[PDB]
Amino acid sequence: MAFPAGFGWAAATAAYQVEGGWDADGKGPCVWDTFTHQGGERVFKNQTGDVACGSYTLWEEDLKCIKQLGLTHYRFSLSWSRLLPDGTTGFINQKGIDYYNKIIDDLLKNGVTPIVTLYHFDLPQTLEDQGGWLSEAIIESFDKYAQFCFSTFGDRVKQWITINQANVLSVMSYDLGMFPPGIPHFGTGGYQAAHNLIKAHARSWHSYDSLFRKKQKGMVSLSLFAVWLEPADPNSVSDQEAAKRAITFHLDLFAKPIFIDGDYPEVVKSQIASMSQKQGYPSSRLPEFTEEEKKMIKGTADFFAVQYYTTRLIKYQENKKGELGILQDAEIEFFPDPSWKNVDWIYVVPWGVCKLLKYIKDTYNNPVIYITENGFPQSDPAPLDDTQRWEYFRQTFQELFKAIQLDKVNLQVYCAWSLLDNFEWNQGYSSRFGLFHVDFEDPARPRVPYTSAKEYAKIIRNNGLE
Ligand SMILES: O=[N+]([O-])c1ccc(O[C@@H]2O[C@H](CO)[C@@H](O)[C@H](O)[C@H]2O)cc1
Ligand SMILES: CCCCCCCC/C=C/CCCCCCCC(=O)O
Ligand SMILES: CCCCCCCCCCCCCCCC(=O)O
Ligand SMILES: CCCCCCCCCCCCCCCC(=O)O
Ligand SMILES: *[C@H]1O[C@H](CO)[C@@H](O)[C@H](O)[C@H]1O
Ligand SMILES: [Mg+2]
Ligand SMILES: [Mg+2]
Repeated sequence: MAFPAGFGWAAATAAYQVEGGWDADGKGPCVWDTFTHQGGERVFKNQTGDVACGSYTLWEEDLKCIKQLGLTHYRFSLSWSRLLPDGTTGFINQKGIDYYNKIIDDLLKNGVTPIVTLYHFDLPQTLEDQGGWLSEAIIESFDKYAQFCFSTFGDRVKQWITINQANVLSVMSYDLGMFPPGIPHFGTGGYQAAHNLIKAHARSWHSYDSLFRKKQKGMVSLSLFAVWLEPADPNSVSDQEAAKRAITFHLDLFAKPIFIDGDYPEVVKSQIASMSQKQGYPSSRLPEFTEEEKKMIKGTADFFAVQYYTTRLIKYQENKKGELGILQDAEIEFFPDPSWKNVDWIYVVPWGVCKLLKYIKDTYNNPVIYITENGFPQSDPAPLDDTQRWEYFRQTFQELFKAIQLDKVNLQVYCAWSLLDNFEWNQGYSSRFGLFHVDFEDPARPRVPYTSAKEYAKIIRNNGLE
């Protein structure tokens, strides 16, 4: 199984998950600083990202890890609150700029291509206090931050992700309220946030296109989470339609407007409008894009950035009583096949990624695809000789080769989540996704390879597997 010459082999981190230095060098608070400091068991053992992997202090150690893997690409994110403590360019933290410039320069001198994310679940607290993604004001704040990032780093950075996993963010932060600001708004908050996230992405893309592209010649996208979905009963038409409709709801809701025509999928619009009307709302809970907005949003992605971990089965579930929520709007229930293995919510279903990549090829006119996340967690404490986990990786890579060679999918980058064991949001340090083990009890935060790191380096070196 030889991959295309020039295939990108990457690993990923995110600012709040690895950096620490949460209040170092003038850095402003982000929503996770506030959230984790409030405790109340919203996070495993009230843990925080105050220190995390200490990557703000120990970049050199991450670089060693990157070099040892032989990565061709490295995905990391910029901390908005580190660069602009209040969210705005009224005050620019030069130490923040110097830090990210050092990363970029170090990567490039070692032949590693940076894949840089502007924003990864970590809004400056000030901007959340002004309504976060539920308010229209954030669109301009994000655009200006994007312009600042392009101007500062765009002479060396050519692959950009504007917003990490916008679909999950809208649900977790604003619908379920599992993430900060932590207020549930079942069936309203997610859609209101999604509408603004899509517009802010589009605004930032046009800023890049109109102001930076001619000079810088890079490309810009946003990353999206995708769970592959199959009908629970394969002979049930209602289950067959429900599985397709649930893909449309979680993935195409964002991808269609941005990649196709600047509007939501029709089934999303009709389901939500119809439910909202019977529920007694004067408007659909899904905010409409104006005609000017559709025109702005259409064609605002230079490649398809997707994130895959798992698959689920889907059964139709009629919302007879008009219950409020996204699952109820979609009229679906999800669950795994009892025969599947799992580690946490990650049920190991490798053929899920092949099916997904085929779906993207067929639905989004054969785009360039970067898989910016894929991986497997281990429970803490985790064995260094992680042979079982590595087996799940190998199986996944066989499916990637299959998608490329059989389905002719234009997959160009595979990126493992994560380079490092890190702060796994509400799970804290109890869920270990890293190719490198990190000791969170030792003040030096030493990195040590898992077997997966060694085996993944072999894959990269051979540009494939047997
Ligand atoms: O909140 N409510 O009062 C309320 C809401 C919905 C309702 O009917 C349901 O409407 C859905 C969308 O139109 C149909 O897909 C479904 O088949 C039907 O059972 C009845 C009452
Ligand atoms: C803990 C389980 C998480 C594992 C990921 C699987 C998620 C399954 C969701 C199916 C997509 C259905 C489309 C509607 C989105 C609803 C999102 C939500 O509010 O929960
Ligand atoms: C509001 C519009 C968004 C449409 C719904 C998108 C749903 C995205 C899928 C949610 C999966 C959550 C992943 C986290 C899994 C976990 O670790 O618990
Ligand atoms: C949550 C109660 C608010 C007090 C009621 C005044 C606001 C009425 C207008 C909103 C109508 C939609 C209510 C949701 C109905 C439902 O989910 O079934
Ligand atoms: C992608 O998924 C990983 C694992 O859940 C998470 O830690 C990242 O922050 C997210 O972008
Ligand atoms: Mg709403
Ligand atoms: Mg990404």
